[PDB]
Amino acid sequence: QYVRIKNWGSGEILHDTLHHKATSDFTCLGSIMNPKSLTRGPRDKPTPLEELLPHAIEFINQYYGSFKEAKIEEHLARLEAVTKEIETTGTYQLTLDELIFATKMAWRNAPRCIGRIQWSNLQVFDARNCSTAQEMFQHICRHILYATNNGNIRSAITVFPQRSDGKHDFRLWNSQLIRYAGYQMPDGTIRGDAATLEFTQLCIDLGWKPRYGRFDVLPLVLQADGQDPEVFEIPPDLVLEVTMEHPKYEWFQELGLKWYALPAVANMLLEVGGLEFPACPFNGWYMGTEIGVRDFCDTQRYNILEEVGRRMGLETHTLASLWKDRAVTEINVAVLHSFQKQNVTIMDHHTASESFMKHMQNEYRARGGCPADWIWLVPPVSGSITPVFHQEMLNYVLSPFYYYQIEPWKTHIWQN
Amino acid sequence: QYVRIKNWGSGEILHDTLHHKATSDFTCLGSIMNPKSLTRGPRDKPTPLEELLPHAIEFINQYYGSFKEAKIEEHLARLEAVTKEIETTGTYQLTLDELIFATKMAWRNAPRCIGRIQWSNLQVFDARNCSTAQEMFQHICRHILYATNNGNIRSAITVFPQRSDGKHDFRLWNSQLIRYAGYQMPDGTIRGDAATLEFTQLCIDLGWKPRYGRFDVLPLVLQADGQDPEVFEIPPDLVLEVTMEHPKYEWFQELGLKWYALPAVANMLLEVGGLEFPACPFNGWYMGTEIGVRDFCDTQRYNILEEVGRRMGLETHTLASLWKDRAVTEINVAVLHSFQKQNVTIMDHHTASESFMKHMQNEYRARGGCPADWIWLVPPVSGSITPVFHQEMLNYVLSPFYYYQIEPWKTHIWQN
Ligand code: HEM
Ligand code: HEM
Ligand SMILES: CCOC(=O)N1CCC(Nc2cc(C)ccn2)CC1
Ligand SMILES: CCOC(=O)N1CCC(Nc2cc(C)ccn2)CC1
Ligand SMILES: C[C@H](O)[C@H](O)[C@H]1CNc2nc(N)[nH]c(=O)c2N1
Ligand SMILES: C[C@H](O)[C@H](O)[C@H]1CNc2nc(N)[nH]c(=O)c2N1
Ligand SMILES: [Zn+2]
Repeated sequence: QYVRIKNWGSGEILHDTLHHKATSDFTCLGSIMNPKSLTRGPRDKPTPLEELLPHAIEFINQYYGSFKEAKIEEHLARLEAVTKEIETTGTYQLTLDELIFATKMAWRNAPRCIGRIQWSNLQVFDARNCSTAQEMFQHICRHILYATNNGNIRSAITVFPQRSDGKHDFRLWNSQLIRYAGYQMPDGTIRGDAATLEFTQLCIDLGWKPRYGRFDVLPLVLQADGQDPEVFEIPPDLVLEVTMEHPKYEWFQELGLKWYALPAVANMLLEVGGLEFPACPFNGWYMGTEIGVRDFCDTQRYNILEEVGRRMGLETHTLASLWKDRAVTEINVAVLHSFQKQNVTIMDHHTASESFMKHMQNEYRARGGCPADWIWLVPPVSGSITPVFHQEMLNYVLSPFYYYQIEPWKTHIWQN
Repeated sequence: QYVRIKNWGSGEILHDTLHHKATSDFTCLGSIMNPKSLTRGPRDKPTPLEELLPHAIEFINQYYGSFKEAKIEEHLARLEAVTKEIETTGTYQLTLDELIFATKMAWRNAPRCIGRIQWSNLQVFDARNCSTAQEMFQHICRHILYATNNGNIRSAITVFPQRSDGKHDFRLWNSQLIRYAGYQMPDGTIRGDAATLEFTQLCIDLGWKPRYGRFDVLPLVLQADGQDPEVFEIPPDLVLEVTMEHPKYEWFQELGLKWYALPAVANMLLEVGGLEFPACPFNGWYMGTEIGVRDFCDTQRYNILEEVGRRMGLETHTLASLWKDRAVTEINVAVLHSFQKQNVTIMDHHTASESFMKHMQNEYRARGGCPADWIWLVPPVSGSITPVFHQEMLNYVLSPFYYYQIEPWKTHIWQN
């Protein structure tokens, strides 16, 4: 009937019934980063009608089933219209309102997202009429400008044309809209973001000119209508960055660190009512730890931990001194302080965690559940200090949903 | 053939084949604290021979199969001897060496234990001849004394009589050998460990005299041969405690905090070759965060976070200031500093994490796998700063294994 869920801090009990609406096979492989169950791969043929129609009906029912006061007539009319469109065209087009509803629901259904309390606040850019890479670039620039909003970050998503036969997919090869390059220097050292070494080389191979800087914004690698990807530099005027300063340590700015203000996932696929949108970049605003802990402290990223430790005069040669804990916290403080001082939206991980708890509470009350991946929801630092750490959660895949995809360079058939 | 596992920090890839030897049904319910798959409940009848014999053979094969130079003759002889013992008695007795091997393997197979690099270093106390509660108490006192070793903590396990028909189970009702009481005071405030309020009341109901202190060591509630549980106060001379001091903040000792040196799990069940040992308390040494973060900072425990924040002069009314991160770290420092100064064994979470990574590496090389529960292995603070956070892991149940049990007070049939 339902799965019992407990919060080991408050003792509160919740009953999950929403998981019954979960889809296909899932994964215990809970700590796997990219499992097949969260990935929706490529196709070389259209979606079978016997599969598409049932999913379409289900979605249309969910949509009309979300209104406070039902519109029975339109409901049946839409069901009929969709069926006919599927029989006569082999697929169907969502109405703008249906699409907007789908993007918000997919967000609402993202298990790894801690900011879902904001799920109903999302700007949707309809680019389903897009046809060329140049046009893709223009839509993306518009999105970046709208979302950045001079520091007052706004959540948005741009929806490109849905997959047809799988041979004309629109795809952004970048993992994020804004990301820094990584270079293997002559002296053997790595400059910039070490995690983007390969993609940076790809951009260079495609004609992009390397600048060999520590923070060079990568170009957009856009694939339109299944054609070979084209490279487009992002106009620097559209990239807002925050220079890192510490409220007490004057020497922190000496590190010469900075980061972009816009966190945007560029390579996921939106699944809705049987349809698949391979290109749908979206953004929210940053949670401090993403930059302060992952970008700056991951060893395979900018890895500034030891340097900050020395500057603080800590015993960086004695793990037990907990110098790493002291350093990472001052870095997190620098990040929050800098974004705040420069009037750029950002939320600390404690506030975000409490924010998600309220949302989870609202969700179980509203629809009896909230798909959640504990492993991704607990912040990278101060785990049990946040309420989410003590909350049991159920992870499942609903629909609409945002899926991972197989890296395009691994499946793309080049024209030349 | 094998499951691919990746470390997102080093990029290293591992192949898991050991999971094939996993047992019954498991649980995505990865973040559930006490799932049925990790629990081995009570019985009212002996283990069916058709089930017991196969498990017994399997274990005996594993045992003789662990020697560098095989002893084929003894192997077959033991297999024969066990079968005959099962046919003639309905069960069988493990040899001392088999038991020792079983306890270490169960530890080796504990997915939620970060200290498994020490798996082969374990003292085993054979109390399978035990018959009364008083004798249980004596064995437990011997264990506590041996393990504490004046501060130089030694890992040990005491094995009581195996389950026969399920009506004569030996059980320690306590969750841990050493734990502090919790009291609901007249003015409505809670004194001591809030998480033990119920168990404390149980002890009081059984005759134990409450002292109403902040750190009153709870008595042992021992069930022998299926009889009603008897209460035994632990001789104070056997309980080593560490008074909490901070290396810089003189005011920290003013908090009047202390904690016990011995971390001992008292209520789990050891499963081996078809046999079940409902009473087998074991101990290792503490990892700093258990006390510094969970005991002292969990809101439903001693909850000292805010008080420490004020004393540090932090902005405890502004979450974004990250005052909680600063406070918890100084508390962790106090814990490590105090244990060290008082010459009591303890390991910080960074060293422990690296320790486990080395172990995991050894395990995949030695037997192609290492059952691991990421959710329990990543420390409660500084998650991604530790290497374990970036390591994909596979969680499965092997045999021998340490299982949870249904709380005894929920299934016990009182004589009076
Ligand atoms: C409003 C502010 C928002 C905040 C603060 C927030 C925060 C986060 C954080 C911290 C992560 C973890 C990223 C990582 O560790 O790589 C995440 C993941 C995710 N977010 Fe949100 N989010 C917000 C808005 C959005 C929006 C607008 C959408 C979609 C419409 C969304 C969709 C997702 C998805 C699908 C993931 C998983 C990404 C992956 O698996 O790599 N988020 N979010
Ligand atoms: C040598 C030092 C050891 C260290 C530092 C270590 C550390 C830990 C830690 C930190 C936990 C988490 C406890 C919690 O969060 O409640 C744990 C759990 C566990 N440990 Fe170890 N351990 C050690 C020795 C042992 C020994 C000797 C055994 C058994 C023979 C063992 C069996 C387990 C088991 C079964 C669990 C899971 C307990 C549960 O699920 O509640 N450990 N250990
Ligand atoms: C390692 C580079 O990481 C990133 O560029 N990002 C980190 C991962 C991802 N974060 C996000 C995404 C969203 C949509 C909202 C808040 N935070 C996008 C930005
Ligand atoms: C909340 C009370 O917690 C405890 O008494 N403990 C915390 C949980 C458990 N920790 C352990 C157990 C072992 C065997 C080794 C190291 N650490 C036993 C001690
Ligand atoms: C192996 C493990 O799945 C990996 O390190 C995880 C842990 N939790 C995470 N949580 C978030 N939010 N983002 C991440 O990239 C990761 N990576
Ligand atoms: C809900 C969740 O399972 C619970 O809070 C967990 C998280 N990780 C843990 N990890 C350890 N080591 N010990 C714990 O008690 C817990 N509790
Ligand atoms: Zn699972």
